[PDB]
Amino acid sequence: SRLNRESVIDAALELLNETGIDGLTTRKLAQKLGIEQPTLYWHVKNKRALLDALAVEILARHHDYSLPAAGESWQSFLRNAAMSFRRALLRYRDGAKVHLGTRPDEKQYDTVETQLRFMTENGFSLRDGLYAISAVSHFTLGAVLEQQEHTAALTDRPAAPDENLPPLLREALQIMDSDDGEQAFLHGLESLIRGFEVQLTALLQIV
Amino acid sequence: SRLNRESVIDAALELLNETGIDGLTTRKLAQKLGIEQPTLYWHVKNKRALLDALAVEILARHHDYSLPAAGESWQSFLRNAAMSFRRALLRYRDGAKVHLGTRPDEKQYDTVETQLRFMTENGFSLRDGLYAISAVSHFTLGAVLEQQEHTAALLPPLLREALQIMDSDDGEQAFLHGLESLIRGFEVQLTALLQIV
Ligand SMILES: C[C@H]1c2cccc(O)c2C(=O)C2=C(O)[C@]3(O)C(=O)C(C(N)=O)=C(O)[C@@H](N(C)C)[C@@H]3[C@@H](O)[C@@H]21
Ligand SMILES: [Cl-]
Ligand SMILES: [Cl-]
Ligand SMILES: [Cl-]
Ligand SMILES: [Cl-]
Ligand SMILES: [Cl-]
Ligand SMILES: [Cl-]
Ligand SMILES: [Cl-]
Ligand SMILES: [Cl-]
Ligand SMILES: [Cl-]
Ligand SMILES: [Cl-]
Ligand SMILES: [Mg+2]
Repeated sequence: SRLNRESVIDAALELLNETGIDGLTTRKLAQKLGIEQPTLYWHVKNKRALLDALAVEILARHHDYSLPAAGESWQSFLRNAAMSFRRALLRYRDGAKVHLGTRPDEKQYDTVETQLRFMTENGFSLRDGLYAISAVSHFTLGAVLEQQEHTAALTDRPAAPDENLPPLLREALQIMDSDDGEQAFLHGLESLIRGFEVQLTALLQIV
Repeated sequence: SRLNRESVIDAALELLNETGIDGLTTRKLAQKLGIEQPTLYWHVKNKRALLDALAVEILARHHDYSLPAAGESWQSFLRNAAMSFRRALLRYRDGAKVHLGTRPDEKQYDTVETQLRFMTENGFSLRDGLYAISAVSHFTLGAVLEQQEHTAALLPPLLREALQIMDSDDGEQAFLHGLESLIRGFEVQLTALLQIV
């Protein structure tokens, strides 16, 4: 079939949902596109190049709240960006692991520049602006990776017998498995934003 | 060599530092222990069983702050536990990746129960206590994973100055700053009770 960049990325993302990141190979991608391996090689050098392109493409296509709206608060921007980032990572099987090996992308640098500009215009030092954006990224990626890797582990092993669990852990596992982590994620996200605001408003005061 | 659980884990952790998690295989572990693969199989069924055990044993060996001190505040306990957890994950190559997706083991049940109970004794519902602990875990894992990926790997104006600041250390500054933000947010939520906040 067609081997323009867009068609190859489309095929590879479909293959990722079929196999997961560990099972995704250039050999399987060639099969899916109906070509020989040295044909594919002209388009796609190796698995690493393929993953770098998927990582960038997943955010380009599906992370559509990367920029603040006109007049938006920095609180609302971090909340909206975090929810978008999390949705984008959950959209594909092992998506967060695909992201975790992104390369530098010039277009992602212009976006982070706009986000750091926005934070500093709203009163953040460059340091505190970067720390806030980083913490939101770290928290969000950590929450998604724990959801996706736990799913991936239920593919291989089981989950331990319920009847030796102490009571609060039993109830905690009931709560953490009652959704895809969304309630926990949204609650932690409010805690993180409010922490940042207490720090911003403190200026040089002991806090 | 010797294939008691402890010797196998010792060998697998040494191998992890050599290869990383993707490169860690039962075949390479058999080589390191000087045995054939079907000997290893008697002791270690597969990579998933090995990774599950390493996640547990890394914390048993190196996570020294899993329980509150006598009289400690929940704020100080979360801070101390998060710093310990991060140090434990940084001790081995791809340590965070080893942890991801695991759930508490039966050997950890008493510890993690005491952590949950401790939060409830300090005014949190089990749910809100779990939400706090989970946020700390997710933030710490994310921060370590980004530091371990930068190791594995190794501009606009504000970003350039930000990269100077980020790479003047390992990640510890950004980590500890975010951790204070998360703790303070949990406190603002706890102290609000049923007030709009
Ligand atoms: C309560 C645990 C839990 C409950 C429900 C689902 C889960 O996935 C977990 C965990 O995975 C926890 C950990 O891994 C700990 O790191 C964990 O296992 C642990 C420990 N063994 O001392 C910690 O220190 C905890 N943390 C870093 C402060 C944390 C546990 O609190 C949770
Ligand atoms: Cl073509
Ligand atoms: Cl194209
Ligand atoms: Cl689609
Ligand atoms: Cl491949
Ligand atoms: Cl707003
Ligand atoms: Cl032996
Ligand atoms: Cl032993
Ligand atoms: Cl293997
Ligand atoms: Cl204290
Ligand atoms: Cl109890
Ligand atoms: Mg865990």
